[PDB]
Amino acid sequence: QFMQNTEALCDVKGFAPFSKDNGIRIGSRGHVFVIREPFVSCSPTECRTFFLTQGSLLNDKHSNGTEKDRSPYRTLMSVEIGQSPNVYQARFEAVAWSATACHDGKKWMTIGVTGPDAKAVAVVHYGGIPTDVINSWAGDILRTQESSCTCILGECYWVMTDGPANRQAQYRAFKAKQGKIIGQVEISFNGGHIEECSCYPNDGKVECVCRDNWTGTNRPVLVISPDLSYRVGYLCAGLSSDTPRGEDSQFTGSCTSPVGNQGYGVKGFGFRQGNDVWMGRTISRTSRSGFEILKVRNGWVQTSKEQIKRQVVVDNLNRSGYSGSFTLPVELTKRDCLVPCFWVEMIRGKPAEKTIWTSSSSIVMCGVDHEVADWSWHDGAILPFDID
Amino acid sequence: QFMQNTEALCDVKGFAPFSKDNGIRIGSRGHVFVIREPFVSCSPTECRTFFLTQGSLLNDKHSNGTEKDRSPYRTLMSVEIGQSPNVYQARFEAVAWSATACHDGKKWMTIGVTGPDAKAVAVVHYGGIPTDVINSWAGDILRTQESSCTCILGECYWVMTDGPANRQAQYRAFKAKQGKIIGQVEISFNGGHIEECSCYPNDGKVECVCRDNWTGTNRPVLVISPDLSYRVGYLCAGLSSDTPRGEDSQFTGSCTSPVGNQGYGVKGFGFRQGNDVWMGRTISRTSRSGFEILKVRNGWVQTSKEQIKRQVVVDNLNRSGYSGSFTLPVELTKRDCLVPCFWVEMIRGKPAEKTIWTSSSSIVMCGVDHEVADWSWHDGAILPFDID
Amino acid sequence: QFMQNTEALCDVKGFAPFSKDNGIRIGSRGHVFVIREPFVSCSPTECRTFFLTQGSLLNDKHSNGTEKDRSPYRTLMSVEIGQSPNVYQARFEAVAWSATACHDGKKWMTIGVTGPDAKAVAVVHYGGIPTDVINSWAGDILRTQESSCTCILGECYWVMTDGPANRQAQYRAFKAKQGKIIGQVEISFNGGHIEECSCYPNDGKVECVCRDNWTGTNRPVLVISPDLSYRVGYLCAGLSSDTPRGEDSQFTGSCTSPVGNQGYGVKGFGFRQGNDVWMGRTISRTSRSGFEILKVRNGWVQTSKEQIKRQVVVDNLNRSGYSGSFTLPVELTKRDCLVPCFWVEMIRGKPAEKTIWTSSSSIVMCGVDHEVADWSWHDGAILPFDID
Amino acid sequence: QFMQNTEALCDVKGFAPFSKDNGIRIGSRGHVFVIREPFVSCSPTECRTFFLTQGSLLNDKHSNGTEKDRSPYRTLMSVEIGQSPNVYQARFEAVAWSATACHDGKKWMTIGVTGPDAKAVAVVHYGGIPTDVINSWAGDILRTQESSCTCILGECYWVMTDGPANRQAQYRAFKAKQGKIIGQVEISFNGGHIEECSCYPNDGKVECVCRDNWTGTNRPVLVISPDLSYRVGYLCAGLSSDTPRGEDSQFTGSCTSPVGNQGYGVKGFGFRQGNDVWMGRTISRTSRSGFEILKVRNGWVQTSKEQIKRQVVVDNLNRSGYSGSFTLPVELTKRDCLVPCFWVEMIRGKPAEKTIWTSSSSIVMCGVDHEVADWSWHDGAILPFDID
Ligand SMILES: [Ca+2]
Ligand SMILES: [Ca+2]
Ligand SMILES: [Ca+2]
Ligand SMILES: [Ca+2]
Ligand code: NI
Ligand code: NI
Ligand code: NI
Ligand code: NI
Repeated sequence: QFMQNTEALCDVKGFAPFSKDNGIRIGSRGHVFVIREPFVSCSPTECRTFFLTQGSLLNDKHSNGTEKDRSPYRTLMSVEIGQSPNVYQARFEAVAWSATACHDGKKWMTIGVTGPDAKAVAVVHYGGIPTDVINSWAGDILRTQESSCTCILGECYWVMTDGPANRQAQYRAFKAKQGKIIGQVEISFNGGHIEECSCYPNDGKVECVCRDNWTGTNRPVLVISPDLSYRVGYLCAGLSSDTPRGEDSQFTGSCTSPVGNQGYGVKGFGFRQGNDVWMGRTISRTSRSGFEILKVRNGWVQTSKEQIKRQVVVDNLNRSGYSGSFTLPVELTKRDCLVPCFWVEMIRGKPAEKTIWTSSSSIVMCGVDHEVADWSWHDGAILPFDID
Repeated sequence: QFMQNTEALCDVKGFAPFSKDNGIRIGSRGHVFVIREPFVSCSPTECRTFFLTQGSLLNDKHSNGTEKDRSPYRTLMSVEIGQSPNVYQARFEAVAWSATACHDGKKWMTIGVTGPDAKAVAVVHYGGIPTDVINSWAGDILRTQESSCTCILGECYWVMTDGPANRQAQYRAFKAKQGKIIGQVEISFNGGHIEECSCYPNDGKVECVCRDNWTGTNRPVLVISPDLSYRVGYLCAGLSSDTPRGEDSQFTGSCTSPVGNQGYGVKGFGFRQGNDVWMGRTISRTSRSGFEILKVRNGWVQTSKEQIKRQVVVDNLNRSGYSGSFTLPVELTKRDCLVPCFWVEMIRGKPAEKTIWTSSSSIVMCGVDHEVADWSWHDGAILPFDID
Repeated sequence: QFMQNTEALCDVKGFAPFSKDNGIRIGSRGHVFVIREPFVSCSPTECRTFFLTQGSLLNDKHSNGTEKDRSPYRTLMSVEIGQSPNVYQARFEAVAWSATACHDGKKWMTIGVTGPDAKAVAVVHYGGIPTDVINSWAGDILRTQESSCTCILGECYWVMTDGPANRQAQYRAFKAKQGKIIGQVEISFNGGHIEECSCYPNDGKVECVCRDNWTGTNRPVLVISPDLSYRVGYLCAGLSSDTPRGEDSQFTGSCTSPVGNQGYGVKGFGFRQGNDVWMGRTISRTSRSGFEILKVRNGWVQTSKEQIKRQVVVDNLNRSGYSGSFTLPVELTKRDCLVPCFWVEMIRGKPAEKTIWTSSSSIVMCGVDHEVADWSWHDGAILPFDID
Repeated sequence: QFMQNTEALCDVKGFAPFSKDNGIRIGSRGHVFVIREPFVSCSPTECRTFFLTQGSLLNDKHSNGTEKDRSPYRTLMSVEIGQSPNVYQARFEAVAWSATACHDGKKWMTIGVTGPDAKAVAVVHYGGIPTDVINSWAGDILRTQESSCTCILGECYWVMTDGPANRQAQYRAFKAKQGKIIGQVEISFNGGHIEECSCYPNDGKVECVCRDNWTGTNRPVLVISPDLSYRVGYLCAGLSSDTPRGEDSQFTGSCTSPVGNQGYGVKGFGFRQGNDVWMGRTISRTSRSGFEILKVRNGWVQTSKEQIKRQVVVDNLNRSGYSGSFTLPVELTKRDCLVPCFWVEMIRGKPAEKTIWTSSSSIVMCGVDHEVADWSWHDGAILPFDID
């Protein structure tokens, strides 16, 4: 049966550690893919970690990072949550240098974007075979979320961008049923920039907190209804959660406009909690180091600076990276609401560290009814490796 | 339940990337079989990649290519599509230096040919056990498709050759139900040569596009009805798709006779599209380099040179190899027609490259309702390897 | 359906070898986690071995034992009983430096304790996702059994400790249904110390034989009824089974008080047999070497020294370690009673041996209706290893 | 449902290659157990290869053959037929230095014998847990078939020996239902010797062809009825099939007595075919080299030398070893009879070859309705290995 996913998101007081894969530590000797962009998504029976590989293993010469990011070797694969991204437990999903995946209650849908920058092809897989495609509509690196898509009542939703990485681009949201695209909508967002959306279901809609790589240090927010009407703006909260960003003191929030006048960014996430918001961010304002999650009172609807909870997940002495959202389905939790979870990618290697390679491992946290103590579930690998 | 596979083949405007296994890159450090002849076939639940191994792994001394091609160590194994042919995910299928496999809706049927050249034995497996055999009828390397066989209404069909590789041989098509051979027919084809047929279901018949290793640079075409009546000829199109071949300018097609007066060949494929045809070929006319797929208007029925679509899958600077056909079953696609897919083997190693070994990896494409941009999903391995 | 587990424990005359994983021997070349605290628990279909890893493999530099025992890399994983704790067969369970696990007839429940010593968080997983949490209530290394928990009539029971390792601490027993905590009770035990309980179902109650790390060389015994009323004392038998302990000659048992005036201890177990008891212990009184199991007449209820059976499982020349209890469910044995089983951890490496690492392998024995000869199923690995 | 296995064995004209695992070749680089005594047995869904390991891998120092054959590290494990005995695909079965296994239609039964030579314990597992035991009854290396046991109508049968390896011993046949021993019988066989029986179902009885290690160069034959009445004698045929043996010219058969006055032997097999017999033997009379299978007219009932078929499976230039029998169940073949299959172990290493280790790989053949050409599916590994 299809997952309804029409329930409200649970209001949570903290996040409990779900999984830690230790992939880089293991890959010092084991056979582990060099990966990037490792997200989690769940079916009615299990949660899986998805990741992009280059067909190269840690401590092998092919892990040499002299390739294009968007190479023809790049594929999407998956394992059970908490398993390292190792060769012998991996499930193939799609050829892809950009991806999203989600389960509709019956089967996995996966979208893998590959091909040339001027004319990329996004292939939709459903149940482990190709079922449809979207070609680039604007001829400039068609790309998508790098996290879980969202399925509601048997229809799956995701967001894609086509255009410049550093100025105005174009943004579309898509809807599919059983791997067949059955609707889309252009997102009108002049002056704004959307990349790498982290989405989740809440009250029968798809809520997304994305990345502005143009001028914004605050995050875009996009809310999509099943008929593909939408609301688009910025996360109202008077604290910024992109990286790089300015000091909190110097920041005034906006519900409507990018604030901060800085380029670049990092994939991140936020969860609406009635009118409040949980927002993730790196502890460092300038680098992808540390990770904390903050609850801001009325932060979804006002430019509030009223922080009511804070939890540290990775200390500021250790590397973080992308982060993203997903939910636990009711068929697993038996709850009356959808439980919010997030993952944090912890990047290791070049250029910040003296290795020839770059990969990442992950920590995954889920929302609970209790406050949880600060700690640091950092990567733990000792670099350099033998191949270096 | 048995797969009907009685539907027409879908008419497609292009092919989307399905899978890429990166097996050779992975096998630089991981434990991956040295393989040859890697085809894909699908059941109602999944597609699998089949391959021939020697019981030797990449970067080990046993990968030393000093063996007979048709050795007693050669076996047929399989993995899920997109998985590298690695030891720890592999399913054993048959002892075999020539093979074919296909699913009838209920179980996998596999045919593995092994034994001496003068008296080979082809063992039919059904459901993972031996169920029947065919001994050599002409005493000269009994051999078969090296790609998916075809099942229609619970009966499975395949083509075998027994005789010379470079002049007139003998050709038979077989029919089995539940692993028991229940019919066969001699294919009368004087002046013609059939090897390594790539077959697929279309409108309740088995259509095959094969390899002429005697004098033809055009491909034989064989159409088999369930009562084992047949039509045999050559692919009518006024472009040749074997390798080696002549220039397109110098070529005039024939529906009935080999054209080009050249020996040797490569396994390839074609799909009928009403009266049109999709045909694969290496980009190089002389070597197994590059891969393109061409749609020719009326090319199934006339000696047409009217090319209406072209798609590049592997650039001419990279190695290709065998290629073959399969279809996606209706129980997976939910379509009203059978979706055409193909795989391309990309060979690496000796003698063309300075290694002691030879193996291959694969790219798999499936037909879609959209044109897809040219690109190159080439192998990507950096040779030589450590063992070299 | 839920496991009833309301039957009496079987009365057994000896123990038969169930499994031996040879994990350390295998890990000389294979890819095997460095582990600690490897317990067994069974579902209606299978028994599994659970273990704590650091994300490091044998013969790799990360196995270097310079880490905190309670590190952020420590996780709980599992394999089928008798499989080595290898990377490619492992199932992720929880982030954890202390753990317990058990099956309720429908799904696995796992408890993983992680976080800082002053404020640890115990996460309850049910069916492979987080469902609840218990934070430290006394701010001093919240910790639990390191063996199977016990499920009766769909409700699962376990014991935790929070407080000092060498003097009076606090002890609580918990009850959960479907991963939700629905009851708890403070265990009043002044002058006593409880760690690392080995529990099993017997006649509809949870019987536990634990470790006193404060002053006792005899083992605490805790009996929990489903309404969380309890009885707590010490194992009556006039033989002591902790390590370190004194000579049997110098020992007089007590049902109520710690005896022996020695600190430290080892996780161990005992099984009630009507009024008799099977008790495990190291053969050495001073070190974790050898393992024997003794049946004492009336030893559950009197300070008896009447030994009626003895079986040696690991000779005194070889290293042992922790040991723990579990039962075989009726849905597997088809018996009218619950069959008692135990595992013995065999520790290898530093500091007792000259290596940089420490890990363990296991032997598992189950109760049978026959006496079984003494032998030694010791670890068997030859140290040092290459990394040393 | 239980397998009936009450049908007659099929009369077959030859044997077709089923599987070849190439385990030693693979283990040059992959992670493969050093094994001995690799037999095959089948359930209603699949055939599996069972094998004894020492917890040591090929090309590792623990493969050093300085251990006792009957060591405490020795365990029984299994993989799908045709898979190498590799770590990451292996299923644990039992602690064992002697073993047998078979499926009753519902679950696997396994018997593993371990413990000391004077007092060994044979543990019966059913459905992956221990269910019963047999202790040594004669105090001298209790041991069993090292091949498939036989299940008929839900009851499983096997043969064990306890006593001297080179003179009169004692022999018992056992019967179990659902892992519980429910009957046994002493086999009266004065002047005869029974080891390592190869058994199969035929017409509702268990037929066994065994090894005489005392004075016989002909093989014992034991036929067991479900009520544990039995007939015991020697294989009547006027050709001998043990190794070592004398020349065929010098041999006269006997239905009742050992012939040949030679010690030692090898595990082998034979199949009754009405009144005829298929018998396996090494081609060499003095060493375990080559393997052939002979059909002798009236060879089950008379001292016939009328050879009517011969098939070579391993040439005389290559090493063979143990061989054993099993059948394919009707639920797999859909036949009206039980199909006979056999496996041949091919031993490599010390002392015959200059390595520190000894292991084996296998070829498996099944009976078919056609004659099959001679060939040699020998091991293929190139010795010595790196560790040597
Ligand atoms: Ca930004
Ligand atoms: Ca040709
Ligand atoms: Ca103590
Ligand atoms: Ca003999
Ligand atoms: Ni799972
Ligand atoms: Ni699948
Ligand atoms: Ni199992
Ligand atoms: Ni199978």
